[PDB]
Amino acid sequence: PLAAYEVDDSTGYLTSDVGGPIQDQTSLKAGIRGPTLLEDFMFRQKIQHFDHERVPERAVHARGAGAHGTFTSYADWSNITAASFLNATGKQTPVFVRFSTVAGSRGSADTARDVHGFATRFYTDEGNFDIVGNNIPVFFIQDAIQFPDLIHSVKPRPDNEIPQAATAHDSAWDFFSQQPSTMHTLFWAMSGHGIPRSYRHMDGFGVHTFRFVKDDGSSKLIKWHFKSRQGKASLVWEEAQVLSGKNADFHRQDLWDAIESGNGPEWDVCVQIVDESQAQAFGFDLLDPTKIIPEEYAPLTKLGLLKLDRNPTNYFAE
Amino acid sequence: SPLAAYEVDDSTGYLTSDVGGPIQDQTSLKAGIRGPTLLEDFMFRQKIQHFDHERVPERAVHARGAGAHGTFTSYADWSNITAASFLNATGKQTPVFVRFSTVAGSRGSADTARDVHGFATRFYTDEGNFDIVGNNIPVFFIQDAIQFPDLIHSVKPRPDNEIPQAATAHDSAWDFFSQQPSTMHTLFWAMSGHGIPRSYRHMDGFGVHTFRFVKDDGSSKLIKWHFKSRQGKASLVWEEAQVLSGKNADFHRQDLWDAIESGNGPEWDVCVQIVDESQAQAFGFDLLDPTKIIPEEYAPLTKLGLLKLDRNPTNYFAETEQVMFQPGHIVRGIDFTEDPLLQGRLFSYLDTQLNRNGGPNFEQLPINMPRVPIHNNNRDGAGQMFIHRNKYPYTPNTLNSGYPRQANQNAGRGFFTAPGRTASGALVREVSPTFNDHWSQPRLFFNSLTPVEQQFLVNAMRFEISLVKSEEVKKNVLTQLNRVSHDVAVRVAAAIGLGAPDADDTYYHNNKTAGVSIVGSGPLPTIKTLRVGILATTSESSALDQAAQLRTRLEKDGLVVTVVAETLREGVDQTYSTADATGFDGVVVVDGAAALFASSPLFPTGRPLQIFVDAYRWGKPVGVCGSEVLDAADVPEDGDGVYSEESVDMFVEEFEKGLATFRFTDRFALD
Amino acid sequence: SPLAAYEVDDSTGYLTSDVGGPIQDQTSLKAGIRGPTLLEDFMFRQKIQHFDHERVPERAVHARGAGAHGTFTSYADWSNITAASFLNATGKQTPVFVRFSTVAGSRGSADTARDVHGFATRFYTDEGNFDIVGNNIPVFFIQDAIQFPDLIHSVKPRPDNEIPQAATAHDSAWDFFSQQPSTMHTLFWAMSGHGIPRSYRHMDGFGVHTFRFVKDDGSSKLIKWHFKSRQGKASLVWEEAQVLSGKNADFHRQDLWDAIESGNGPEWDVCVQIVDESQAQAFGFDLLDPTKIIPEEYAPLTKLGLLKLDRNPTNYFAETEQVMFQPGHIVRGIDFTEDPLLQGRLFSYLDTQLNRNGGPNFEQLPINMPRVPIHNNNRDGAGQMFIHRNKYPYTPNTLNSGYPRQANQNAGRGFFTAPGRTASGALVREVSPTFNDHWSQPRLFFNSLTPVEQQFLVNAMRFEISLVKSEEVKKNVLTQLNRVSHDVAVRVAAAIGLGAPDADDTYYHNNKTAGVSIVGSGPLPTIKTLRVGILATTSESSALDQAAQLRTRLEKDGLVVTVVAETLREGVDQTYSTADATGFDGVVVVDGAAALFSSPLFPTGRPLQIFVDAYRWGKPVGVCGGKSSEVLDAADVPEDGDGVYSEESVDMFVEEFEKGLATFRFTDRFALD
Ligand code: HDD
Ligand code: HDD
Ligand code: HDD
Ligand SMILES: [Ca+2]
Ligand SMILES: [Ca+2]
Ligand SMILES: [Ca+2]
Ligand SMILES: [Ca+2]
Ligand SMILES: [Ca+2]
Ligand SMILES: [Ca+2]
Repeated sequence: PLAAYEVDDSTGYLTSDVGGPIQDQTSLKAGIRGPTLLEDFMFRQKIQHFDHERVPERAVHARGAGAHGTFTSYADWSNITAASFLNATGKQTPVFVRFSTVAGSRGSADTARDVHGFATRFYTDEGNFDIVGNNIPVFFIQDAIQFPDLIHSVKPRPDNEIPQAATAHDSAWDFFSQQPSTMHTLFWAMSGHGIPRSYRHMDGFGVHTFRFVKDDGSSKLIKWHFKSRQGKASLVWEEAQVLSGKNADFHRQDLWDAIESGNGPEWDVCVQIVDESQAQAFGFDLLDPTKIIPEEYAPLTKLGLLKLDRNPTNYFAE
Repeated sequence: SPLAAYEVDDSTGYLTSDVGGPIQDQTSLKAGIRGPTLLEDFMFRQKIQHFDHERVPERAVHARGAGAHGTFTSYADWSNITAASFLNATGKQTPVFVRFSTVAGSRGSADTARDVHGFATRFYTDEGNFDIVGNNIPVFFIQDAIQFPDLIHSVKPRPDNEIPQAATAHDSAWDFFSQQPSTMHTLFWAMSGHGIPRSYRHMDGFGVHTFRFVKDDGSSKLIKWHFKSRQGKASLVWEEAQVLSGKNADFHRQDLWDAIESGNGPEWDVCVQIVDESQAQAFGFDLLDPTKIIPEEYAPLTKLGLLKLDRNPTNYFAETEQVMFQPGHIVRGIDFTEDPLLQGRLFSYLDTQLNRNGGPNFEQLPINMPRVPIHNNNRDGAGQMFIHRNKYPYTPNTLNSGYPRQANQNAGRGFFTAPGRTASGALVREVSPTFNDHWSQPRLFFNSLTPVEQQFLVNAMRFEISLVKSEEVKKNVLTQLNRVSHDVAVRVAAAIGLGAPDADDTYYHNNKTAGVSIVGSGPLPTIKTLRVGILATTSESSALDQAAQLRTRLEKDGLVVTVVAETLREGVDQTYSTADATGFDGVVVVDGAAALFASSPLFPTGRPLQIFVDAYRWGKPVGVCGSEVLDAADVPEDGDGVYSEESVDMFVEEFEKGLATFRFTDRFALD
Repeated sequence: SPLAAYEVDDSTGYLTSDVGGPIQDQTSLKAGIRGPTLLEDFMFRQKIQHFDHERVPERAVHARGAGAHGTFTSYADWSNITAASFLNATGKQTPVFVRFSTVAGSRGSADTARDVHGFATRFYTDEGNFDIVGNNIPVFFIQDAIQFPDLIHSVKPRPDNEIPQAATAHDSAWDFFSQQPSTMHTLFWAMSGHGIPRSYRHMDGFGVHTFRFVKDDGSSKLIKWHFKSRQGKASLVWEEAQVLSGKNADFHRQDLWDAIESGNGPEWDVCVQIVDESQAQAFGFDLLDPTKIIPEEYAPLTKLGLLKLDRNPTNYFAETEQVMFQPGHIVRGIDFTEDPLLQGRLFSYLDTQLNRNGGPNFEQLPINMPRVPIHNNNRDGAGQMFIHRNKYPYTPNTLNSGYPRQANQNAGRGFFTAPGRTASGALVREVSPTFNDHWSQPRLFFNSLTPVEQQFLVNAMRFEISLVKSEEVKKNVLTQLNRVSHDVAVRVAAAIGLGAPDADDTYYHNNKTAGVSIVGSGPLPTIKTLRVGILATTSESSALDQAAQLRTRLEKDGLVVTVVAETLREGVDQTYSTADATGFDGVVVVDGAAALFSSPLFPTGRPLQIFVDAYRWGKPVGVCGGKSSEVLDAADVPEDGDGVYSEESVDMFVEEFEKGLATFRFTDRFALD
């Protein structure tokens, strides 16, 4: 879907960024054993580019991997939402999804114990729509202003930057025990959901209650749940620890390989739908992101199919 | 110190904004108790904006690393060889900051990846900051700085999928090595135990390039920097390094932190080899070529002073992450050479700090500031922290009386280029033919390793090359290895089911050189800081008693003792669940714990025995204090570095000799 | 200086790099004396890299401006109306920094463009930095912050060619004003002399929005800030402003610099109008609407304290260019209101400093730092200058014993939102109907100007609208002007060859309000710093003697005297070649110089032109020495005219002339419709 921006270098002579044919293997020098010249523009443009290749990693979810795919609607959902990408049976919309851990930096291991991200972009015919979700349906904290507190406590201690990609240190458990809202997500992260077998074997959750709004202005409250068609599976902890050393790229490799072999992963994109009047009807507040609606109270409605079937061409760019 | 002036204490006080207004930061301002958040909540937005902008780009290479403060002390007045002020008096002390690192991995990757390692030292001298930006290996992969992006692209993850992290074990890296034969020398070093050092404290530092020492009289000599570890040389074994990468990605940074906190700050003798300008081509290779060492048999080391690291940072980001080294940070008494790798580095390190810092005033960060006054006409730029009084910042001026004054060889202790340096010839993009021997020195290095050390190197190559998918790349790799040693090519080929090319003896020889072997460098000069795991049990009071007796003795000898049992209690440091052989340099089982080595919901099946067995396999001293345990572990009682004594004092004595030996290499099979 | 700790002295010493290595910086390192420059020349590259990176983005608006340090002194303990610490005791002093500005022009545009002006004040209080980010006009063009990019795109240069600089005199601006009638009130102010103030010292400052004062007991009142100039109100005339833009683009920044250096630092009474919460809609308009003033007849000013600027910056870039104001810099005792213009500003000023500074640690620049300790869990970010000792920067913690502690109404002197504030109703993107009268107050303002002042305003509109190319836009402008005043529309239409639409009297009225007229504000309360040009000649020793005597007499009273002659010598400050009437507030010819009134030393007719321009622009003018007819006749200046002086006696001349300087402008010299 990004073909128009692709650059092919399978043929041709080396050029500068302004199209002048050049070389890039030997510096220009004052004599064969001489000092390098400032007028060597070939050197400086190449090294300046290299010197500036890096960008800041994401503040959270720095470690992750993505793929392209397609979403297909199962129905015309106009009777619950005006959303154009949901307005006809079989309607297809391109997607890009990125999966991730939360705490680790770039280069940390895929198989750290953590909450995982599941972020989906729908490139819809009425604008990009993102559902920026996790593999656990509830969050640690009840107010966004507390996010830097949570994240500072779980990330490495700031004097020595130890430990990488782990909640197994004093500050994280200090925060958890002082901020009891954290208990629900904590129990999830300490279950097998903290060490999924693959990105393909976990679900995605919007976490928050959102609204579906009809063209007539009426609204309903929803929760997003992307239900894996591959099943649910976890690693065991001792296995995850060994994998972190033997293959830090385990989840990104698993996803890459599944797509290359024609086994692109699939999810049913689902919602729980409830009335505005039920905001406090279930024994908790639907505005509270530490709570799930039990499925016994509100069943899942299947809206469409999410399939990832194409790997990126350039990881950095995409 | 700029660092002291900028320390901020938050041990008391009410929360404030960055402009000193007392505030709260725990609940958003809302229109009603269950209402939407207000745009006028400045407390929320200042806090979240800061958080949203916390990250800066990681270093383009050496992103993963850790640092410490210390001191350098000169052994003498070195005026006879250099004008450098920090070297001008016996006992002269200069503060330092050192950062150690890997090369290829991103900032959250494992310390115990196989890689070249950085060793960058800043001397905050009384005549300006002087940086020696070195590595733990004395030779570099390439001969011209313009090739650096090619090398680094090839070793970093493949750019479609960003796989694999922090590893040369992939097609692209070996494609580059096999097409660019200059890489052979550093490749052999990286495939030896030097690619997986036991700690930052158990590796040396090298400037790599030939530099110049310049006297006040203008004369110069050629030098190589070598920082020689006082802790000894030591490596991990590969399988141990792999497990460590998973069990403790922070192993080297933790080791350094802990050594400093315990008053065991690491030391190096800062040394040089010093040779005349006339010897640039006298040793059978070109001193401008960064792929070559000067064998110590040709030029001995002169010890200049002592480097000790003895203080940890207060804030990792502010100090370690933000330190911005440059070989362009040079001082009077030192000069560059025409090494084309060094020449291009000078450009890169000034430029790249713009990417990291986002603005041009990065030398104003406390960790980058000098410890002497700054007088220049640099002005403005984002993040300008100075208020300059001189309103006429141009030269020549009369309106500021000609200040600042020009400094040079004869004024103001100026830096000056060594005045004997010249250039002659065409302006060329050509490689000197004197750089063409890419294979003799790799062979010199290989010859200088012990038999088991040669096996480990062959095995590292077998491991990595077997993961290369391309048959063509693998064949090209054997072609290059064969030019160094036919035997290496044969032994590597055997693992990958290919035939080695016929011997090509052009560069073969039997010469050896001192000081490059880890295995051959003898026992460690100190065992302070080394880690002993005592495997005990809570089920026998006798076991805990035995462990406490061992601890008392071992700890007075400077060892870090961890008592392991099923559950924590007084005297027990670690559970079996969290323990691993990679956490110890030696393992002792107290004989009261024998039953554990024969199931529990408290640790994985067979964990106690696996710790002992792994430690044995990886060559560590292992013992039982107080037959059955050795039988279960299939460990021979009469084995070198296997201890069995009922007497604690006898055991401690023998085990401590084992720790100094460090690795019992007779436990590894040889071709 | 309040920023002395950050000052770097370079009055002695040898050149160093930024890391303290002594170096040189005058010749590049080359391979041979006629050879190519070497890459290893670190001296060259560090110097040129710094130079290459000196610039930062100019401010998105108010890019052209100048600042100074000073002190605020409270007149009382104001705890009866506000908890604010800087206002809590008689005589309490707080350091300030003020920046003044235009709005539309880029850096390097002229100070004397016709524009709204900024007046931004930082109080470095003992409870945090408090900024009042105000303008010299009390009302704003638009009623909702989301419209700001629309307003600013329309007044800034057309984006295909970037023309015209620093001017509303183009189609897009007048298109916007005519389509967005909220603009009328500020437009009338900008077209008055308030758009071309005589100096930053001769204008007032306004917070524009209604804010709240909040007591420690939680009760609140509604306030408007008004900084009233102790120097008086004064404007340029338009033609003079145009010439000044060319002859001295730095006129206002120079005037401020010089007033401070001479010990005439400018002063303002910092005042508020104070009204009850119940009066939000009591005055015939909504106090949440930033296009309305509270007439002083309804709510008098209370003087809170004295603002004096008395110290110039040491480094303009470091201090004036880098100062980053925010209405989010608020302190306990002050709160916001639901004015939708103010509400959106709060977002903009925090975000825009990321663009200017290139990183998130902009509050660490010396000019932005507070004068009290900072305790928080903000961290890292590019350019982090602090080394934080607390290794547990999260709340709630036990590992740092629960510090920093939360501050709020009841503990730690925390900021708190006024607790009486509420919201109710639908979540809406709708404009309150209470905001709908866009025309009554523009008419109130116009009615309050004197006849010649009304003429100047009409003439400013005639000038600008005549430059609008679109006839449809011009018609639309007349439609809006006509809703304020039929007479304004008729008089403007006359210059542009269109007919005014028929009177629409819906919003017409005859009401006036005090304190908005410049022309009617009376003589200046001080003439210190005002500029007198004495036109002399080197041809006659007597003329120079006259000029020296006059200089002595005028300087005694704090006037800034410039003696002009053909060439420089002792006692002569400026040549005729560099002299212009825009450089003076009054012009005196010494009668020994009468013959001057051609040479290779100045343009033909220059001496007379200075005198004639000064007269045309309304300034006091005169001839000292007793013989005046030759000069006055050559200038076509009547000898009996108001603000025209002639005396032999230097003492008697100066006494009369000084009354003229206080009158400042002789408005009888301007024709009326
Ligand atoms: C107030 C701050 C804040 C809060 C409360 C949250 N996040 Fe967030 N999140 C960020 C601030 C943030 C961020 C700093 O803005 C990031 C970093 C990179 C980015 O684009 O946004 C981010 C990244 C980020 C990503 C990575 C997207 C990617 O792959 O590029 C995911 C999946 C999430 N977050 C998911 C969540 C979920 C499911 C949350 C709770 C329901 C949540 N975040 C709360
Ligand atoms: C032409 C480019 C180039 C070349 C040929 C080299 N480097 Fe380099 N090096 C860089 C470009 C660079 C860089 C991109 O400029 C880095 C990234 C971060 C920084 O400050 O500089 C860097 C970082 C860097 C660091 C990390 C410093 C720290 O801890 O912050 C070390 C130790 C080295 N390098 C050492 C070497 C050695 C021993 C080399 C060969 C003798 C070498 N580099 C060649
Ligand atoms: C929503 C956007 C927005 C709106 C509605 C306003 N402004 Fe503003 N203002 C900015 C967005 C902004 C800004 C883009 O954020 C600037 C550019 C530089 C800066 O620091 O903030 C700015 C600068 C700025 C300055 C220059 C401060 C200095 O000297 O550095 C002054 C004096 C004002 N403004 C005054 C006002 C007044 C009196 C307004 C109406 C009552 C107003 N602004 C509305
Ligand atoms: Ca911790
Ligand atoms: Ca499980
Ligand atoms: Ca590859
Ligand atoms: Ca080894
Ligand atoms: Ca236009
Ligand atoms: Ca509050």
